[PDB]
Amino acid sequence: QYPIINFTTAGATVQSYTNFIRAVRGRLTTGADVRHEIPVLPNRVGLPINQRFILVELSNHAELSVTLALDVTNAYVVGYRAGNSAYFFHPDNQEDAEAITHLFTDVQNRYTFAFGGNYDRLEQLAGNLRENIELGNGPLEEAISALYYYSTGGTQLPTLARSFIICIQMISEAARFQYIEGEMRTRIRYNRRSAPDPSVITLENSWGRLSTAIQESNQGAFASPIQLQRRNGSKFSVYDVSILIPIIALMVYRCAPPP
Repeated sequence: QYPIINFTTAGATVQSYTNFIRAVRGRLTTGADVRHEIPVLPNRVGLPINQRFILVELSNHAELSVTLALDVTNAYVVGYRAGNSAYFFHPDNQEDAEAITHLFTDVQNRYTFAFGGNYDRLEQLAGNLRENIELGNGPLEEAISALYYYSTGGTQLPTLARSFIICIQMISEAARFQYIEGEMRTRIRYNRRSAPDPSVITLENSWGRLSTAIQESNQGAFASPIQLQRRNGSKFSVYDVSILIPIIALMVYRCAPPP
């Protein structure tokens, strides 16, 4: 039985959301590997299956619940349970395929989607880009109802897909980036929904390369700058880990730390 973190969108506040994201980060990171002050997720090679996943149970105002499964090695949502069913994104390799058989083993109906959980795929299934999909407490409340009603046949795949896109950003991307967590906190604080601005999208698209650049840096200095975007869409270059310390909360393992 993997660790479970609970969050309800009903009556959510900045504080309850922050506590939630902080608990998710705390279960993702064994805290073993920090580099330039940024924790790195556990290396997949050698991590025991019994420690591979965490469970995120989400409940809403309609009193419905779904439970997402996150891979601790990269904070990826690999599937979810609703009622007496579990559903998984198509696995990226036999290793991962094997790992997931350990999830939601007590459910009656397990389906593995033929599609993976990548954004491009979800955006196609949803018929919309991330920049056109609103994020916030309302959208997350509705996403939970949509995931739940899929198990009963009342949710179409476009809606299911748009609902994954909302969950993945408000949970996994916010766990990865304090900056995205901050954008979601602001939405909650003013009870507003709005699509993510370019700064959020470009960070999301740059997690792996930021992770590598930091882990391969020379004393924190990048050999090659990485271009990110401001909230207004203009570009700016990152040359050093220092300005990312307040931005990125977790990195994926890309290389062993040097002696």
